[PDB]
Amino acid sequence: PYDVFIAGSGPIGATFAKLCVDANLRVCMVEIGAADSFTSKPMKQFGPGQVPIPGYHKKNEIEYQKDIDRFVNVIKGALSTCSIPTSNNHIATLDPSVVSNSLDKPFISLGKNPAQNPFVNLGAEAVTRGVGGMSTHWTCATPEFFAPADFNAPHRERPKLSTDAAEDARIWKDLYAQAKEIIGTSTTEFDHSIRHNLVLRKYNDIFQKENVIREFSPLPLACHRLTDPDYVEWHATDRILEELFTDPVKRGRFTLLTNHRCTKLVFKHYRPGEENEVDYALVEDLLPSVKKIYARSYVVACGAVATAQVLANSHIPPERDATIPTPLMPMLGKYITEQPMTFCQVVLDSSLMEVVRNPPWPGLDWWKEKVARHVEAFPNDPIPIPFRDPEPQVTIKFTEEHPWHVQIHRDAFSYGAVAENMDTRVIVDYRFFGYTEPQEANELVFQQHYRDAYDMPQPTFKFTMSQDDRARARRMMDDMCNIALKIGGYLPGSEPQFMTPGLALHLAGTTRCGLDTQKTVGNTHCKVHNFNNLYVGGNGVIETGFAANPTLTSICYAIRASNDIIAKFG
Amino acid sequence: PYDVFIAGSGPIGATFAKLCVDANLRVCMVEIGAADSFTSKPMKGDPNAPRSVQFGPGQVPIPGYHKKNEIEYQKDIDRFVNVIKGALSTCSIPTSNNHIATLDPSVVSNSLDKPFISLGKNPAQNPFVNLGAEAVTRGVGGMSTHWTCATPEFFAPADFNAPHRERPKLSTDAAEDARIWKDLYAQAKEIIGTSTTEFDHSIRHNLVLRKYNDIFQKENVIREFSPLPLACHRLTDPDYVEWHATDRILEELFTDPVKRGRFTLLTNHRCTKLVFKHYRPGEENEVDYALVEDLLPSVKKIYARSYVVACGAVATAQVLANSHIPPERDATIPTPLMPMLGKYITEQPMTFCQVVLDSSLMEVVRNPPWPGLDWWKEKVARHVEAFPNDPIPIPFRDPEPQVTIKFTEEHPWHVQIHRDAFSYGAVAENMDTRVIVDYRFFGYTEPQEANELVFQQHYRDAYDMPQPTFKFTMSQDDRARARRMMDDMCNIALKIGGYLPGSEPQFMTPGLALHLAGTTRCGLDTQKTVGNTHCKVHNFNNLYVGGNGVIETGFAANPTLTSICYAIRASNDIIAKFG
Amino acid sequence: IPTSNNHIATLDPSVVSNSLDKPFISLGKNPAQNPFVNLGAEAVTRGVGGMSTHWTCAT
Amino acid sequence: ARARRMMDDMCNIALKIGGYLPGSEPQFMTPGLALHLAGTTRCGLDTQKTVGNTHCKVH
Ligand SMILES: *Cc1cc2c(cc1C)Nc1c([nH]c(=O)[nH]c1=O)N2C[C@H](O)[C@H](O)[C@H](O)COP(=O)(O)OP(=O)(O)OC[C@H]1O[C@@H](n2cnc3c(N)ncnc32)[C@H](O)[C@@H]1O
Ligand SMILES: *Cc1cc2c(cc1C)Nc1c([nH]c(=O)[nH]c1=O)N2C[C@H](O)[C@H](O)[C@H](O)COP(=O)(O)OP(=O)(O)OC[C@H]1O[C@@H](n2cnc3c(N)ncnc32)[C@H](O)[C@@H]1O
Ligand SMILES: *Cc1cc2c(cc1C)Nc1c([nH]c(=O)[nH]c1=O)N2C[C@H](O)[C@H](O)[C@H](O)COP(=O)(O)OP(=O)(O)OC[C@H]1O[C@@H](n2cnc3c(N)ncnc32)[C@H](O)[C@@H]1O
Ligand SMILES: OC[C@H]1O[C@@H](O)[C@H](O)[C@@H](F)[C@@H]1O
Ligand SMILES: OC[C@H]1O[C@@H](O)[C@H](O)[C@@H](F)[C@@H]1O
Ligand SMILES: OC[C@H]1O[C@@H](O)[C@H](O)[C@@H](F)[C@@H]1O
Ligand SMILES: [Mn+2]
Ligand SMILES: [Mn+2]
Ligand SMILES: [Mn+2]
Ligand SMILES: [Mn+2]
Repeated sequence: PYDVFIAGSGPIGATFAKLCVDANLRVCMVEIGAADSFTSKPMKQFGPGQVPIPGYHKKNEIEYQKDIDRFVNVIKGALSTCSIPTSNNHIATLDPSVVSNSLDKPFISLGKNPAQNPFVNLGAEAVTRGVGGMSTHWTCATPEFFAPADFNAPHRERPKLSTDAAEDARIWKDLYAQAKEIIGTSTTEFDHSIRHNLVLRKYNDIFQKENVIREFSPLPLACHRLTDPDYVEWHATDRILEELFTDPVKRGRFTLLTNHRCTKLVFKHYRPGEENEVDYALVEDLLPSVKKIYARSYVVACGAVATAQVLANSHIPPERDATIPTPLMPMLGKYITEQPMTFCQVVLDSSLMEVVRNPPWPGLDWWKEKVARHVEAFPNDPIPIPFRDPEPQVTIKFTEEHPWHVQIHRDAFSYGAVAENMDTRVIVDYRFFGYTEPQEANELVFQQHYRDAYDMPQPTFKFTMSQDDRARARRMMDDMCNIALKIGGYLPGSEPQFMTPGLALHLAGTTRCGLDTQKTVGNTHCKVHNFNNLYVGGNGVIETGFAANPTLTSICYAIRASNDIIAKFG
Repeated sequence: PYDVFIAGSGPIGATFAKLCVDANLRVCMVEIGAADSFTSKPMKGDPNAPRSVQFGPGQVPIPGYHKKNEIEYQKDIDRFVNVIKGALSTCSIPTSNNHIATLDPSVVSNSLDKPFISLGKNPAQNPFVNLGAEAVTRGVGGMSTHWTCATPEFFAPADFNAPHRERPKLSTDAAEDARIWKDLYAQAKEIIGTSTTEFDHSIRHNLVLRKYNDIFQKENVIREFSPLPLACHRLTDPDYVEWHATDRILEELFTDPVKRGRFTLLTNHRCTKLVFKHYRPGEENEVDYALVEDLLPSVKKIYARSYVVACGAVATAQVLANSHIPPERDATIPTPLMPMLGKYITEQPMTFCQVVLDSSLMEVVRNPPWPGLDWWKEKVARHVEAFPNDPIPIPFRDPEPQVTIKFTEEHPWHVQIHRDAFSYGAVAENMDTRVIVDYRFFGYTEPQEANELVFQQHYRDAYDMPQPTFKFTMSQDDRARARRMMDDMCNIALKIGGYLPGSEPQFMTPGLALHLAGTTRCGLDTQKTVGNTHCKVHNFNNLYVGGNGVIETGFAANPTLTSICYAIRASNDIIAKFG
Repeated sequence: IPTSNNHIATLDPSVVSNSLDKPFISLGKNPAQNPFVNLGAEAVTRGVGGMSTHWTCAT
Repeated sequence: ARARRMMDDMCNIALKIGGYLPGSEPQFMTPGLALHLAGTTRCGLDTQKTVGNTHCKVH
């Protein structure tokens, strides 16, 4: 038997694999999707003594470094919508002899969820299936979560790991330091971008003179600029898995089964509230069947929706709208949280081009030389910013006084048609993410009689944000308009707007882990209550309402859980 | 050093690689793009192989795999349109200076006399003579990693001196030409893995094929409907298909250690230009070396006994144009060493529509009239039992139709009646996908000298190669055929269904077929060709071309299979001369 | 209303078309108007009452 | 400069009582849409810079 079985090969599952292998444990990881993105590294380019490493970021391919607007297509092709409501719309202009729906015989459409109420849905919530999970397309933003000065403040982003405030703080500090190294967070990789510096420095100058000061800083990113500074390597699961492929000793302790579905775990017994154990994982090989995989410990790291889906499916030992009850894990799927998001784009003020030509800040000879050079080579370009200058990567850290997360940047995930007519150097994006309070009645439940395309129980969302959440969302939209208009004016088609619920993909709380046993699925080590050898990972473990991007904080938890596993099962 | 240098790793370059390595020659292939789509196969002779798991020890990754083979896309095929749009880089986009009236008046703006300057728009391009949807894919396997896999033969008329033919002449003797093509086509179908039977137990395919033959067998002009030949095979789990791509061609160059030893594939390596022994027109000449650039974080000379440019129809001409510069702002690169380079280009006008199947055909699905269709009745019975309330009795996941009408000179176009991963508008949110059927009719254009691809001296693409510009105007005869084709499509479509809102009969943008041909055209008439019928470039003993750019005729059918035939023919010349 | 000469890529190839050098002549467009210095939505109403037969009546 | 201030004021004021209706988010309209074109026959005290006097008699 393996020492550790892991379902899922995203960055969290990879963290478990890496840490467990480094501690001399034998690990078997199942991934339901395909290894579809690779780099290569030499053994301790895809020819001789080099080894192929999957879970590489798709954006690292030179074609997307050159024509970055093409990458929206990658992301749209990677995302599979979780819950799509049925509908029965009349199509008036059909040819009258063709197949048609009617009031009494609607179409029955493969893939839709008849149980979903569209008014309580997270309609843009989605999943990516493949080695690396969502990390093969993500934006790589890795902020820390906010912790208030007072450990008993009414709200915090950063969960509590201890009732002892000073220990909690020291533990998080080092965890965040470790998770930064695992994923390779940096704040300096745009420090020689004109656009980045223009936006950062102008905003700080403006907000120093405003009646309420706001601090702008570089968005921390999991990436590194390459020796040819036109290119950036964005980090993904390949960085975490690397030595499991390139070190022959580690490679010998790691098995990765791709196109394998973890269908469910089978338990010693099905009695709620008594000590229990996983007996085996039931796994199906999806290519052209069923395997029991035995290990001493089991980790479900399938992302926020699918981790709960696996655990719900496991309640079934081996009215049409009935859901699977989950009394062995009563808090499964409860208290779920997602982030409201507002968006707009602006075109920079024409007066800022004078700033580009004559910047007032010291230490900027590098910028002066890039502008002078471009100006001399393209005297008729109305924009003096060099052609390939990187986009801005600016944030304002969450505070309780302005309790949302701000990104002022350019993202590969566009939301409508490129502006054919505007030059891309002068466009800036704003995404502002809010938080939702965890509430028991906000839920992810799984259908007994409808299944997804991979024959797993269909997820259904029952999400309604609170009055306080709505009041903050109004303030956030007001903040975005005010901030955006300081440096530019709205680009047509990207005026200030809310996006579809779920579109942030930051769903959390579906397998919530914390100190309060009766309201969580697992403890602070992510061990599921009453199971001696079952652990969860991913954003689903995060029990607080937060606004910042969660993956770094999720990796902290993966570290913790791996060390518990090592402690117990090494 | 190397016996053969190959620029390009699409299915044509791969064909040269496979055949040459099979003949014990040492091959170096450069590919400007990345290996980005893989499968894994056991490595022959590796102690791990018998028990191995995909992408484990001792399997080897094989690039150029079809992206549509991921189960994600076999289950959600409408998502694949995004893969296709992600893979296509448009060749020539005209500049424009449109006024945006609703900009905030404080922001950066274009003006009449100070337009924005965009990298990679082409100021030299006249939009009215463009192939504005012509595009390329840079990656291992080229476009074969997303293609639709249709592999028909080209039409050869009964009379060898008929005015028009799809299939080019390889000999002046009619009988030798026919024998040559018969052997090449057999070999090309085995290389790519063509089959006509992979949809034979789809209700939708069978419905569409049988109905149309029943209708047109009765009409006073008979039209014959047949399965579209497809480079694919259905898997032992019939819910999946393995679509074929360059991985099938290269497989043994990665799984066989003896072959792997003779093959080197350098990815993110641009062939910038070939450098010639000399630069005098009309004189015997040869390639000295290939100038290659590693584009990853440099400039290297690669020597071989023979050189193959298989970079697709546009890029092959681009590499050869740029090789004219040894080591008025709208001036193009003259190409006097290869005077027919980029002349006589052809492309396929295309009409498109979709229909919804007639309600009356659902009764045919429940009670097919044709004898011996027990398999169909069984599938339908299973579905109606599981989903008695479903108005559509076709089973979920029944495969799409895959039907064609072979080109004939009486109706001189290529028909596909199918469902294609390349959707052109928004998916139909309200209509069930089981009852939708697509129609793509492709015409041909006559080769004319004045139709050309040229390359800009002062403008470059994103990979620092000379910018392509098209000067393309179809002929009067090409236009009259296009109208007849549109008319035929409307007539044929409406026999089994009605147009789906949003996909009513329409022409598509010039270039969308991506069947550009004739840019390095090869044939018997030396004076009007870039290469001979072995695709050896005139006046160079050691330079060959491949791809759809070699095809010298006006054709309507999908060209890949015929391009493979030329690759075999050319490889054999290489092997006989240099191996 | 400024003149324009935009290419329509998807016309049926047998139909009447503009070209680079032979644009349509569209009566009532203004060849002298620079679009970037226009008041493009400026308009008149001809009829008894002029604009007062549709205006919002804010005074 | 005044138009940017005005856009900001509009966003601030609108959000005090409601939220933007999809499709009618804050935007500038095409110049001339107000139909409040003026000064084409300007009347005033300064004879050298007007068309008419303060009684609108043409000079
Ligand atoms: C798509 C996306 C995602 C993110 C960004 C932008 C875009 C468009 N931006 C972003 C994000 N997060 C950040 O913190 N900062 C950024 O700037 N994105 C989200 C981020 O990508 C996720 O938070 C992260 O991957 C979460 O990692 P994880 O917990 O490992 O989960 P994944 O979803 O990545 O991978 C899970 C994995 O398990 C597989 N699976 C699912 N079900 C099964 C079963 N039954 N058996 C076996 N395997 C299963 C999935 O296929 C998947 O690979
Ligand atoms: C995209 C597309 C393509 C086709 C269909 C559908 C779609 C959406 N469907 C289809 C086609 N063909 C048919 O016969 N039947 C169908 O059902 N499609 C076209 C087909 O895909 C092409 O005909 C075929 O690949 C051509 O093969 P090729 O001649 O080998 O050319 P490629 O373009 O595939 O690959 C060339 C290759 O060379 C590289 N390159 C370009 N420039 C350079 C330089 N300078 N140095 C090195 N390498 C270079 C490319 O990047 C590319 O990989
Ligand atoms: C169309 C409209 C206009 C107004 C608002 C809403 C809408 C959509 N709302 C509005 C406006 N004005 C306000 O102060 N507040 C409101 O809430 N609108 C504009 C207002 O409607 C005009 O300012 C007003 O009519 C102007 O009055 P006018 O100076 O009398 O000019 P008109 O354009 O109304 O009438 C001129 C008139 O003369 C005719 N004409 C033009 N050329 C000739 C020649 N050569 N020969 C003879 N007659 C001529 C016209 O045809 C017209 O009827
Ligand atoms: O929609 C794109 C956004 O998606 C979110 O998942 C990311 O965390 C942001 F960084 C990103 O801007
Ligand atoms: O545009 C998609 C079409 O493009 C062409 O490249 C293919 O040959 C067709 F089979 C396909 O239907
Ligand atoms: O566009 C309608 C607007 O146009 C103007 O002509 C009027 O003065 C405004 F009151 C009215 O709301
Ligand atoms: Mn929400
Ligand atoms: Mn710890
Ligand atoms: Mn611990
Ligand atoms: Mn054409």
